Parts: sequence; C-alpha cells; structure tokens
Amino acid sequence: FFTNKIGCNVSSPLKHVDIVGEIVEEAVYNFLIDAGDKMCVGNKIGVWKVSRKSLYAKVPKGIGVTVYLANGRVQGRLIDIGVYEVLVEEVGDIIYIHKDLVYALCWPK
Amino acid sequence: FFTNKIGCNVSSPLKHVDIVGEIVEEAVYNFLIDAGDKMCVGNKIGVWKVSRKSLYAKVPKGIGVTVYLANGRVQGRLIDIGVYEVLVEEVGDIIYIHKDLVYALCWPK
Amino acid sequence: FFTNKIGCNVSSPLKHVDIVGEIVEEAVYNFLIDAGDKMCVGNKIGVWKVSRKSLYAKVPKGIGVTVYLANGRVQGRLIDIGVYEVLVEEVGDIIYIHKDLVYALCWPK
Repeated sequence: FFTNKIGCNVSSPLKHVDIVGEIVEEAVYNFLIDAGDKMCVGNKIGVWKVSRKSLYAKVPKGIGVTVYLANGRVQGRLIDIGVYEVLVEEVGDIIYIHKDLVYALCWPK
Repeated sequence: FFTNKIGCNVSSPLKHVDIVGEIVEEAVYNFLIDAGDKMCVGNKIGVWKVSRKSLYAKVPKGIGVTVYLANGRVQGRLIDIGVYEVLVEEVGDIIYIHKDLVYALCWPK
Repeated sequence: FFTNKIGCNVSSPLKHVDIVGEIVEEAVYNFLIDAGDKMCVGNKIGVWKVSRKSLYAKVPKGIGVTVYLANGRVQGRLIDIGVYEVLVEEVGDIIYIHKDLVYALCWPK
C-alpha cells in the first residue's frame, strides 16, 4: 500500500497520536513521516489516514522521543533500537517496547 | 482451536465489539461469523468467547463496513482488502488498517 | 534484549497490569517473572520496565489465572495453552485469546 504514496499527506486518526505530515520514504516494515517540526517512523502495523527494510536508522540516539502505542505513549531518551525492540530511558530505568507495539516513534527536528 | 468449532456460538467479550453469532466457516487466519443481520470475519488474533487461508473474499466491496480494533472502531466504505491491509473510505479519505489490528470486520447482510 | 537480564527487576508500566517482580528465566518468545506471591509469563511482545522456546509449560492447568491484555484483563480457570492460543474458562464458557495479545499471564504460587 505505501509503496507509491511518497508525497502523500498522512495522519494518525487516533486521538492521542498527534501526527499529521507527509510520507517521505518508505521501507518494507515502516515508513518515514515529515511532520514539520518533527519526524516519525510510522509502523505498517498501524491505523493511518492518507490524503529499505526499516527506517529506524533515522532516529537520533540520545534524543528525547515519543513512542506512540495503540493505547498510550512512552516519552524518554532513546537508548537503542534493536532488531525487535525499542529501548527508551524514563527516569533512570529502561523501558522496552517490542517493535510490533510501536505504532509510531517521533522525534523533534 | 477453531478447526472443529463450526456451528459453535461465538461472541466478542469486548464491550465495544457488538458481535454475537455462529461460526460458519473457518480459514487459516480468520473465521466467518453469521450474526443474523450481519456477517463478520473474525481474526484468529483476537479475544473470542465460544459456547481456506482467508475469508476476506466474502466481504462486499463498496459496502459500509465496521472494522473493530482492540480499542475502537473504523466505519466507512470498504475500498479494498489487500494482502496485509484493509482500506476503508471515511470522508473522502482512505483509512488503512493493517490486518493484524483488524479484530473483526462486519457488514450487513 | 532479555537474554542477559536474568535477576533483573521487571515491572509492567501499564496501570492496569499489576506486575512487579524479578526475571527468573527467559525463553525465545517470553520470559518468566517471579512476583513473590505469584508467577507470570511475560510476552516479549510487550511494554516492560527493567531495573527454551516458551515458558508457558510452567503455568498450572486448572488454576485461576489472570491474562493481561493491552487494554484489559481476562480472569478464569486455565483450560489449555496451545500452540497459538490460551483458553480460559469464565463462567461455563471458553475464552480464547491469541498468544500475541497475551501481554502477561499470571498465577498464584
């Protein structure tokens, strides 16, 4: 579906997921959204409105990120993105989130 | 589990998912529910009460459908069902939902 | 990620998932948590705070379990754990939950 949607506007219709931007690049598992003051990696496992394996290498390590889930969000310092998981520091603790639950991961430009 | 449950009554115990019907057919990834005034394709990735690869070919294109998610629902005109995704028109916009998040997709008979 | 976290404290940061314990064993798809008065199998598909294929063989059949989902919980008598699914009796009815939606499954010691 996303293959030929580069340049399309895209938004999350989930009320708690404040993402409205443009699709800039697309990868097998996820796609990159330019949201103006922030970028996001949007998961193909997701609910998206529209109007090379992964792009997570784009997310800056050490930066404060917002990981959106289907039912909430995790905000903290990005530690690492592994093969299956995103690790974010909240307080002095590591929050692990499996990638299949990461609906979107945004960071400021 | 669903292999030998044809003829069983089945319901969604999620409060916002108003599905109560009978299992009529079963496929590798999903099963078909006759709910009287509506049919549904129920995802094997789901929470179900009970008391050939896919059945999504049964859903009429162009019809108004209700896509139930774990935490809400998407209602609009069915555009297409692809290999990985369901596309529904809400307003004049395409809502994409990955199949793994489609808990059930119902349409009126 | 979990490979070398045996002995780490682990908790669910989801408000409705009251799990705080220690990682005792780890398997390809899930890991075992000792929570003092209860044990849990935690899914690697999950959100976890930290500070051989599966361990579901540890859960006693017939026991009252609590199956935590991303947005709620199912409590009843464990019937079976199959390859893809957990079956729990609530009332005199079978509740099926696909394993990918089982965030954690706890039982009392």
